[PDB]
Amino acid sequence: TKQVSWKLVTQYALDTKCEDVFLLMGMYLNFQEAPAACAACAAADQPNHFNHHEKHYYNAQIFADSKNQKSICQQAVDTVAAKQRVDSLHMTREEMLVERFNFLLDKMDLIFGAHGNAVLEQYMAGVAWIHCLLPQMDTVIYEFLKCIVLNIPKKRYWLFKGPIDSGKTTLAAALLDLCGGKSLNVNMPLERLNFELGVGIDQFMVVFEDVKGTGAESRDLPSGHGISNLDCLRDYLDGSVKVNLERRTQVFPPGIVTMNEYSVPRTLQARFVRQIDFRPKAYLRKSLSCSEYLLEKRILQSGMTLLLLLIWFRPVADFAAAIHERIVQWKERLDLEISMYTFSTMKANVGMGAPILD
Amino acid sequence: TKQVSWKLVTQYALDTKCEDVFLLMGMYLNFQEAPAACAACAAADQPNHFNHHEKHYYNAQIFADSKNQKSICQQAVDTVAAKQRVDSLHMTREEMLVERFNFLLDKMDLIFGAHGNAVLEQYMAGVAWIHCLLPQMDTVIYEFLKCIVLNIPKKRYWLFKGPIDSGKTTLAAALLDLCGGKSLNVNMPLERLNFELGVGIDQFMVVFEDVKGTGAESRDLPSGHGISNLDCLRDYLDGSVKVNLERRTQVFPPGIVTMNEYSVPRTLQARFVRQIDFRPKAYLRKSLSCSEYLLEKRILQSGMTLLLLLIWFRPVADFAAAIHERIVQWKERLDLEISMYTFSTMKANVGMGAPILD
Amino acid sequence: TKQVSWKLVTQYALDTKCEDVFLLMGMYLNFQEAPAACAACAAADQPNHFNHHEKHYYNAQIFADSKNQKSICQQAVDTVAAKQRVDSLHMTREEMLVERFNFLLDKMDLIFGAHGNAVLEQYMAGVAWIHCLLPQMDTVIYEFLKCIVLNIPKKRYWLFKGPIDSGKTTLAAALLDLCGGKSLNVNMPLERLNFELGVGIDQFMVVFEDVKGTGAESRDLPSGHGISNLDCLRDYLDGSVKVNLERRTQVFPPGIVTMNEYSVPRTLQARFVRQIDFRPKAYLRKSLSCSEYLLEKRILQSGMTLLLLLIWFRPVADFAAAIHERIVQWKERLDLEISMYTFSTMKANVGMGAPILD
Amino acid sequence: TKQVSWKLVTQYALDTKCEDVFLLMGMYLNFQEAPAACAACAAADQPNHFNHHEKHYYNAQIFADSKNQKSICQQAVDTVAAKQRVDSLHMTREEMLVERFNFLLDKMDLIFGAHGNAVLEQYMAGVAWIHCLLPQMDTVIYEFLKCIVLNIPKKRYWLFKGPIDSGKTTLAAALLDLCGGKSLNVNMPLERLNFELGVGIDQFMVVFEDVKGTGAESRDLPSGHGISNLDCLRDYLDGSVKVNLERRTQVFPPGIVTMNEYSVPRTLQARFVRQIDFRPKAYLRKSLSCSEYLLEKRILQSGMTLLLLLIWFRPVADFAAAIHERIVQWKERLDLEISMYTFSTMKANVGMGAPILD
Amino acid sequence: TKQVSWKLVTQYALDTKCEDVFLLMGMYLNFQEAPAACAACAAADQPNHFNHHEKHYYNAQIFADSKNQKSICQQAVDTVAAKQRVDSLHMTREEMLVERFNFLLDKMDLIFGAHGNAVLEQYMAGVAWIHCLLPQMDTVIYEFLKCIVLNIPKKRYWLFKGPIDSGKTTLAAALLDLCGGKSLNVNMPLERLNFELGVGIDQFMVVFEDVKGTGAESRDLPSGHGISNLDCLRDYLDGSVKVNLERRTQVFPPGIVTMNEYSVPRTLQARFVRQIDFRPKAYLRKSLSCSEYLLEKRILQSGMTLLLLLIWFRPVADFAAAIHERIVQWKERLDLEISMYTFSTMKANVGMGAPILD
Ligand SMILES: c1ccc(Oc2ncccc2-c2nc3ccncc3s2)cc1
Ligand SMILES: c1ccc(Oc2ncccc2-c2nc3ccncc3s2)cc1
Ligand SMILES: c1ccc(Oc2ncccc2-c2nc3ccncc3s2)cc1
Ligand SMILES: c1ccc(Oc2ncccc2-c2nc3ccncc3s2)cc1
Ligand SMILES: c1ccc(Oc2ncccc2-c2nc3ccncc3s2)cc1
Ligand SMILES: [Zn+2]
Ligand SMILES: [Zn+2]
Ligand SMILES: [Zn+2]
Ligand SMILES: [Zn+2]
Ligand SMILES: [Zn+2]
Repeated sequence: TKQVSWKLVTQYALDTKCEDVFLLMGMYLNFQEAPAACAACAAADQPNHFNHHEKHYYNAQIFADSKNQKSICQQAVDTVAAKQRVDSLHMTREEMLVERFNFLLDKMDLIFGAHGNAVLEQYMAGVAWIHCLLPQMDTVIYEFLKCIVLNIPKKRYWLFKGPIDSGKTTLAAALLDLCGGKSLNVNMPLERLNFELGVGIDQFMVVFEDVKGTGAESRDLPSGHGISNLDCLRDYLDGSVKVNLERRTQVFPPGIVTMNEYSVPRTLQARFVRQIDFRPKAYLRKSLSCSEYLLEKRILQSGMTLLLLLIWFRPVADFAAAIHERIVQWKERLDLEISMYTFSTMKANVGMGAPILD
Repeated sequence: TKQVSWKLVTQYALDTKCEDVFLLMGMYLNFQEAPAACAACAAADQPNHFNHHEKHYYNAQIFADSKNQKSICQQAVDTVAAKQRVDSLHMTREEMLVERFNFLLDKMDLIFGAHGNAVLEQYMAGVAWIHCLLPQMDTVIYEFLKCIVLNIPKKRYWLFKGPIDSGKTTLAAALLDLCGGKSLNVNMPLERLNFELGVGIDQFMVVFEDVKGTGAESRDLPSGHGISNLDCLRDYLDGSVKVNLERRTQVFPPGIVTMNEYSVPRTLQARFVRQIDFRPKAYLRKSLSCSEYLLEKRILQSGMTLLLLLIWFRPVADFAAAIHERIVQWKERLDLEISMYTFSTMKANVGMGAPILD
Repeated sequence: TKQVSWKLVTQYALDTKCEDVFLLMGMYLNFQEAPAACAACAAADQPNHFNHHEKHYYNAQIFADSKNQKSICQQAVDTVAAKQRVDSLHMTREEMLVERFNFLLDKMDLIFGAHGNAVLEQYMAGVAWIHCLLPQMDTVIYEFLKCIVLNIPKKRYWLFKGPIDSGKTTLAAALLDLCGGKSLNVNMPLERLNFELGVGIDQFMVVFEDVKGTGAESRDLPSGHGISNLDCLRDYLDGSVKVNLERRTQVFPPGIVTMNEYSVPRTLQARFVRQIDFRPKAYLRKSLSCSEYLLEKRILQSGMTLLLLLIWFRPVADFAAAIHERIVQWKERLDLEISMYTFSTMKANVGMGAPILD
Repeated sequence: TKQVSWKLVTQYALDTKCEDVFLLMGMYLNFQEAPAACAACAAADQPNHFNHHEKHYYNAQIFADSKNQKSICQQAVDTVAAKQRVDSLHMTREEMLVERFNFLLDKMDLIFGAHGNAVLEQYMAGVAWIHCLLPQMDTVIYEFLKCIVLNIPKKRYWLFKGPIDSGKTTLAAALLDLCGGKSLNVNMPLERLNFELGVGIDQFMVVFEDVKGTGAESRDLPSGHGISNLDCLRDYLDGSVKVNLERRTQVFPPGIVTMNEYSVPRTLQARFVRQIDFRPKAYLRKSLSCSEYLLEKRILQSGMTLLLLLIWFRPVADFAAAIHERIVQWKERLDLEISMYTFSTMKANVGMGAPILD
Repeated sequence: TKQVSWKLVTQYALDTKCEDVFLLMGMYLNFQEAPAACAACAAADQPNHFNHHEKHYYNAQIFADSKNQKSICQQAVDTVAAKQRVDSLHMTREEMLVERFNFLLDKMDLIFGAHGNAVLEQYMAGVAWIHCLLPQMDTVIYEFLKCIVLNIPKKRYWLFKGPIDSGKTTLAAALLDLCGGKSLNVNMPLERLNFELGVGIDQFMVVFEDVKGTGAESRDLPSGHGISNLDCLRDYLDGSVKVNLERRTQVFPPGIVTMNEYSVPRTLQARFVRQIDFRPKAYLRKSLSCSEYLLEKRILQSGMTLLLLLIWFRPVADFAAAIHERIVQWKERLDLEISMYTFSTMKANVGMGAPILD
């Protein structure tokens, strides 16, 4: 009998950055049918499927007859975690952000392409709104990325502080996506916290989302163990030394802490290089109600939007040389659909609390 | 010696959407006896058995001699979870509702068919009662389905609020079945909650059934951690971002929250696009007591009844093209047994608190 | 077919002191490509890769085709833990410190070498600052190392006591790195403590980092179970007998306890042979702000810096004979870049709170 | 291909009483190199290595190529636990103490031999100090050993009661080592206690080290669940019946309970056949400060010292016939280095709080 | 190569009623040496070894070379648990007591035989003391055995109530041994209790040893959850129905409950068919102090002593026909060493608080 090439199954896992055994099992199996008569190949909308179907068709036919499908898939997913551990130690943080930028760019190529469905002018309308949320937003995003790549101790955490629906969550969400980090919850007690800080292992950045304080109940704010728990994690936030995470020994990743208006202890405040104070501007919310497509299509919280922001505002030099061809081609695509004159118009419509696109 | 085709066992699992190793083991084994002399084949009431017996008879004879039955079955059930992960990412939410609609329709074909036992006029009597429970109920159900398919953030949760035996539970039950979601319990403390929110992984929708509040004990209402727990799950309900579920990383599924008359916090209230206030109407309960067959046959809480409601009221265009032939044939079946004139009569009998069928 | 030499995979694990299955899996796999056309070989910056690529190229080609990659890697990592248990019993504590010194020295050879990026004069600037933090710092570090090697009961624990940003943490961090120990947390309750003291198994030294007391809340100090927990661990700290650790039976390793200004019980105070009282000197902090490169490059907390301190100040006799050639060559490298005259100048700039390097 | 003799790996485990899989893996592996060119063989200081290297050289060469090293080692360690269970039932308690005495004697042969480093006159200086700690100390140690071998119910527990640094801990430590028992902690709550009493399975004796009471906080004594927990363990201490230990069903082993000056309940006091009241004598501590080598070399708490005490004081008849040749030869070794006249001088120096050796 | 007969290893496990994998591993291994030159065979004191050595010598030689020793032993121990489950359902309770009686009798044959060490007149001295503890003690023991065999609901529990050192514990211990039951602890909270009641699965009888009450602290009695926990276990004690034990579904075994003088609730008191009130008689304790050999040799708490009591007092008819030959021969052995005249003398010495044997 024939024998499955585990190495080739493993190749696909690597090529698609598959961290899911089950997803790899069903994804590989869909490759057993003939590509010449394949509808998902004809549709050309799942690159993880149409770019790989011809390469894995015979191997997937063998795989379909295996008694050992999960075991083959476990080794593959394990090779992915292995490749990840290698890079977390071998790769420079700039090399890691380029790798992330390519991910968003591949996704962008697809959804804004021939077989995609997303509308670029809608995302550009989003870029405008985002650029209206803070003064020098292009520099605000750029300084954050630099902050994360450099990852300098006591100078790698940004605190987002504002009330509900003031942009803080959305910016944190969008920045987390742009970097490709993970979101943490520190409102649980010290006991369960150690396994939750483990979600930080081999991560480029992290966002401690919606950190809650105490005694602020008199202000319609929930009491939580967040600020106290974070106050303890001095070694984590500072990143002067390597911490001992459980779920590895490494410098805890840099990122963002988001919270409502709670009192920050003197000690926890000293842990932030930067504090942005988000406040609700009536014009921003009115415009969004008038531009419903943004919320409906989850555009604002997207890293693609923030990559698009940066592609629009920054020269090719402001990006890594390994991705100059990509940026350059995306700059021409933007030029086609939008001009600096019409981009300022978009922002003007935001100030007027009016629909961003006319 | 002969060797079992795991692929063919796996095929059956897929074909019947089997998520149970034990059920697949006993189901496959029943196929070892000769179909020509099979009583369950002659009875033709278990489609999962009579549609598959001829295809798996020789393989099941081999399977019956295997030392590795659970392992063969585990791979099959695993292929099912795999196929599920693939779709949760690849399939459109409309494609997922059609897949569900076909499930209810296959069940309907059977129980209302030659070998079935359920009485269609009894289910139609149920459709009437359901249509009497709310103004524009056809549009109420239709708007919910659209809500779920579109799955728009801050605009994907419906709150059902009413006292005991006022229709809220039954509608939620029936809608949950129609969509094929799961039911959750948030009255437990924050600690056990995380594994319970895991019941949400790869689900089309969810119903947080019987959410309890506090201090309402003075009103014969039980105290519970429900409303507070839900108040914390802002990121879950809104679905603006991907949450981290444990039992996957995904947008938490949309659905319904059901509760008795408890005070809803300003923050938890802002999470609902729609709030339906169920109140006990004497005529509805009297009619049901007069129509005992509905409760006895679990007709009201059935998605089949709500599919039947929609087949009765909506034109073929209001359904997906992939299921037009099915709807069309079911429309002719309804025409045979019921007329618009007699359907209004059914509703008239409900208003009179009288037996729905005469 | 060909068969992987597990012994050779195991060899690499030993040679690189790999305690990580995943890291060994991805590290071995990177050896499958041809060394002659290998970019990581041409770059010559990952010694764990370029020193081993030619030796493991054919074996890694076989490994790449294995179905048993994790199992092969588990045996290797297990041989490492085995080799560690052997030494913890067979090796003299001086032999263990030399082994550690070689580790820092190999790292130093690389980062200060042809393919390295670190700047030696920056680390030397760090040596200066460190030597300004305490009187007779060379003798302070030297006495600690002797303390650890000798590991004499009731005379093997040093207590670092000072406020935030006074050098205590940094010295403890740097000394921990120089020895190659682990850091512990005793602020958790007695229950979870036993598994945390397990982090001490087969360790040369340990640092109980940031031990918290009680009632000192009136002084902006957090309440913690640290001092009480440590007060109980008399048998641990003294090291007169073998304790029973869980995660082995051994003398608990010696080291440091660091704490803010909290009251030390009479009994816990008797457990320390030495107590250094760190106090914030304005000139030290001003100079560091003026020398940002130190903090940015994590130089102060490095054992490499403290090895460099000792290489600068101590004659070849003050080190073990097994590493005389290394010390001697590093002494010539330092002579080239720095003189005693310019080293005193560096210290003079520290006293002036001025940039250490001119 | 060649095949490893598991039986021979198992033999080595038995021969060295190896209860550690990892230690056996690294210990066996060190035997793969040629004994003729082996430095650890030439050094002749690790009997577990030099006595076995020639016997396991070829088998270790095979072992080095095995894919199944941990499994081979697990069976070996399991044979050790098996051999232990056999003896705990088959061996007489005198046979078990001889087996222990041989262990200390083999260790003594080595460290006081050609390749050893320990100084016998230093240990003899220790014997003196120990003999000064209690009247008729030779008879005190002898009566304890008899107590343990006979293991008579309600007459097998000795309570050591004294303040910090009064000899109680050291005697308990030394006696525990002489017998080869284990140390227990009963200051934890009843819940975790059952698994901790499991440390007692197949043990010759146990020491409940540093048992704490309550309300004695007014006397600078820590509150603990020790005395109460022990008060419950009537069936354990008495040893009239077989208890049900969890980690076996057996009589709980006899031994010592050590505590500071806390009130002993009437019921817990009735459980002790003997109570020795240790009190700090200024001369004993002064002499020890003057003889630093004792503390530094962990001589006092050693069973070797107490075996040496007994070899010095007791005639060959006072020991088991199976070890008469060993005792006799050790008696000649002592005669060479020490006389009764100079031993009394050592004790005289203790009374004077002066260095024991002149 | 040769292959081990697992069936024969399994045979030995059955033959010796081995419930311990490790004990079976070391016990089987001791059979590898030649019986003709075997010292344990020549000694003839371990029947589990000398009766089986010749039968398992060749198989044990094969076993010694196995890689699969624990697995072979696990199947054997499993066959024992299997044989036990079979009997718990198939065997009559009289058949189970005979099986137990044979166990004590085999042990008696050995220790009172040619190679034994126990002195029969010492055990007979014990029989006397035991017969002095209660009026009609032969009938008291006999009625208990009948009680246990019949196992009639609400009429199968005996409550032993008395203070410390009044005979209650010793009688319960001795009766538990005679029946071959297990001892339980109900002083723990309801949570851990369910796994502890699991110790009752496939048991002939159980003793809830030292059950503690509350509020009796004013009487130097410890507070405990015993009496309350037992009060809940109505279905357990009564044995009218089958309970659901966890560690099986069966009637919970009958036995004894022992407690100090605590108040028994009306409901818990109704659960006892019999209550014996043990009180300290000065003559009984004085005699025991005068007969130290009894306590030292654990004679009183032995089932062998109570079997010996019954062999002395009861005619052959009072025992099961399957063991008449054994009883008859033991009756002749007793006749040889003791007469009714000298047995009454023994009892007379007990009343006088004098040494039982003259
Ligand atoms: C409904 C509910 C909420 C809405 O607002 C938003 N929803 C989703 C994401 C962001 C926003 C807003 N961001 C800002 C930032 C600054 N000033 C005001 C706002 S509002 C809009 C409609
Ligand atoms: C016994 C117990 C309960 C009953 O009522 C029901 N039982 C089962 C399901 C639903 C209902 C009702 N729904 C409504 C909705 C609106 N007004 C009144 C009702 S009563 C009927 C009989
Ligand atoms: C910002 C934040 C903190 C800073 O100080 C430091 N940071 C990192 C590591 C060490 C220090 C200091 N060590 C000492 C020792 C003695 N006197 C004063 C100091 S300050 C400097 C800038
Ligand atoms: C430092 C710290 C403690 C010291 O004492 C000791 N250390 C280690 C072990 C034992 C002792 C002592 N044993 C006794 C017994 C009776 N009277 C006095 C003592 S002191 C000595 C120096
Ligand atoms: C020491 C400690 C205790 C002792 O008594 C005992 N020891 C062990 C087992 C039983 C007893 C006793 N049983 C009874 C029964 C009735 N009256 C008095 C007693 S005394 C004897 C010595
Ligand atoms: Zn395709
Ligand atoms: Zn059939
Ligand atoms: Zn290379
Ligand atoms: Zn050697
Ligand atoms: Zn024998």
